[PDB]
Amino acid sequence: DTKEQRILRYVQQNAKPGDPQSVLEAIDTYCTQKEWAMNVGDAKGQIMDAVIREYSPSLVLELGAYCGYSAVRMARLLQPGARLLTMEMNPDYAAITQQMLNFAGLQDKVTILNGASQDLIPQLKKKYDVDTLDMVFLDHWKDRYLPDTLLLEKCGLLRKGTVLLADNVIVPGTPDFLAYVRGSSSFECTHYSSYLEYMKVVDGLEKAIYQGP
Ligand SMILES: Cc1ncnc2c1ncn2[C@@H]1O[C@H](/C=C/CNC(=O)c2cc(-c3ccc(F)cc3)cc(O)c2O)[C@@H](O)[C@H]1O
Ligand SMILES: [Cl-]
Ligand SMILES: [Cl-]
Ligand SMILES: [Cl-]
Ligand SMILES: [Cl-]
Ligand SMILES: [Mg+2]
Repeated sequence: DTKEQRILRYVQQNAKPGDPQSVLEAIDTYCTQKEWAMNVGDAKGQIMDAVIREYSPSLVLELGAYCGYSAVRMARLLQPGARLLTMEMNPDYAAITQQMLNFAGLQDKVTILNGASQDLIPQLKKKYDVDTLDMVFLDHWKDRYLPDTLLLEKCGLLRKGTVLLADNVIVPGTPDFLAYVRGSSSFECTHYSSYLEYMKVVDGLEKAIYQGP
């Protein structure tokens, strides 16, 4: 089997069903002790939690679910009735994420869309009845951060106050996105220095709050 299947199996055998905190702990233990994986991790995860708690977003979009770690992290802090949509183009990973969410008992709060973000984002308004997004977590291919930001704005999915939170702005890095949001009068940006998941390597998150056109 694959690393991702091993992680799902480990969660299933080392966490309590319906207990998201135990699911996160199990994944963090697996990835620290057994096999590294590109989950946001606990160091950056704590920053994410602090952000989610500040803004209490009613609708969050996540680009790049992977195994569902960040989806569990975010969805567990959502208020009753609040929703997370997560896009994942790799069907194998989309299946892992759905199963991870089911195990955590968060399946009613999250929808996992199996496709490419550039194909699905234009469908959000008409097919998924989205008006605007309250928050967007960017954690997919790093060269897609800027193009999907620009696509979200073209699609009318951003509103004044929409929070963009971007992983890996240092490693692997997202130089074009970072330069763009920091230079644009349409974003107010904050850098949160942290560490690469499960590693003593500097990384960080960038928060970019959309200010309108
Ligand atoms: C257009 C589109 N649409 C839908 N899903 C999409 C999508 N593009 C990608 N995806 C999905 O998102 C995930 C992939 C995320 C890419 N993340 C990283 O590559 C990543 C890498 C590291 C890393 C750091 C140091 C290293 F030495 C090696 C790797 C750390 C990270 O935290 C990363 O996130 C993966 O699940 C992929 O299918
Ligand atoms: Cl993750
Ligand atoms: Cl990438
Ligand atoms: Cl700024
Ligand atoms: Cl960590
Ligand atoms: Mg990442």
